[PDB]
Amino acid sequence: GSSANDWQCKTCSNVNWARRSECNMCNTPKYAK
Ligand SMILES: [Zn+2]
Repeated sequence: GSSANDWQCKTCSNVNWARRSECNMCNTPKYAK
């Protein structure tokens, strides 16, 4: 989650898919900030 491809949730700190739109655990949008 430091490369512009695979991202990491800001809530659970778990990396979803290498291009997911949102978290499946927290339902956090990719980058809602
Ligand atoms: Zn999450």
